[PDB]
Amino acid sequence: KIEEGKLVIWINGDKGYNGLAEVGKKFEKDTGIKVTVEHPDKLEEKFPQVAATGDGPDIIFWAHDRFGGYAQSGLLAEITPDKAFQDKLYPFTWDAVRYNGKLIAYPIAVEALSLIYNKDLLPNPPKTWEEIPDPGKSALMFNLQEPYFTWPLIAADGGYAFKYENGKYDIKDVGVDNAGAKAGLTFLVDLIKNKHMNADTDYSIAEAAFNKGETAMTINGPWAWSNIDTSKVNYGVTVLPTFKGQPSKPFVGVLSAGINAASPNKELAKEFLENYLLTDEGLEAVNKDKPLGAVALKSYEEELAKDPRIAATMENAQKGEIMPNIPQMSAFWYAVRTAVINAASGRQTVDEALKDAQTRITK
Ligand SMILES: OC[C@H]1O[C@H](O[C@H]2[C@H](O)[C@@H](O)[C@@H](O)O[C@@H]2CO)[C@H](O)[C@@H](O)[C@@H]1O
Repeated sequence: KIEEGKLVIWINGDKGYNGLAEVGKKFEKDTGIKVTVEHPDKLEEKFPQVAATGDGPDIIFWAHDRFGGYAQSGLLAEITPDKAFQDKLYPFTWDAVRYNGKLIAYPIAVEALSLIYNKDLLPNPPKTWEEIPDPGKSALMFNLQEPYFTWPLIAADGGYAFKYENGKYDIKDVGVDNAGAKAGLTFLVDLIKNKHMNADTDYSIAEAAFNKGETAMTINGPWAWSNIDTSKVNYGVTVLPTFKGQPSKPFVGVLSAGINAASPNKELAKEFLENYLLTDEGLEAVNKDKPLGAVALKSYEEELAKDPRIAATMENAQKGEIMPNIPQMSAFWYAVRTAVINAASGRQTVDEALKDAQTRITK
């Protein structure tokens, strides 16, 4: 319903929207242009619905994987920073938001899942996945409803999204049905079957458990840290357990800011991002609300790199793989989500599930 003269930003609920709003207020003072920060439910799936008929927000925040599918539908505007601006952010972060030669977004931060453990309850964290299942429910709790959390275990011994080869992603070469993904999932289902974990554990349940001091371990991102801080739990962040000597390989996501192609405030959006958001102060404001992880801007990243928790995020990142941004990621996530959920709940076996996932992605 139009939108000229003001900015409407969409960012997920788990990130620093109040922090981003302080940035909005700084822009506002100087420019006179109102900045509105919203966090709707399932904005990543809702963007395409609204953006298609020239609606929605001016700017959108999300991990880079969804962006390539957005780019291909003609929903994003081309971002055009000069080469001097480009030199401020790490080159690999620019590579993430590069679709078909064109920059479709500004890189903000690098996110990776880590092992979060209660130091008072468990002073020394388990080095392997196989030493977790012990006698009773005594174990870890993490979101099992979102494929993003169980991925690290599945990829650990061989699973892969899309075969990466010669710069291209073999879309017809999906690897969720090999023996590495089958072992990862069988291990997870065995945890559930042997009752050390519940199949309905979601984000909120898992978070509550750890913040209330009911669980000694959990798996989460840099955005989770704020909640644990206020909860007063003595926690440490470290590397993901190994599975059969192989490190867990988490999917590396780059929080990105894309600009709607229907937005009449294209230059206002551009000015907010380069002059206000992507500065030391800009990123500091958002980081205070809920941590971002490893930031794209070198200057602020250099200060942030000595923090022990960021160090662990990075180690997990370099042992993982950057997510593909192509348009086949959307269907990839539904296939894996359905596969993990079915298998854990007893709808079908590990072999049945994964085969179906493969088949639906390779169609
Ligand atoms: O579970 C699949 C889901 O994974 C990623 O979503 C992450 C997101 O990037 C993180 O920043 C954080 O919000 O949590 C999400 C997990 O619920 C992908 O970005 C997303 O496309 C995909 O659906």
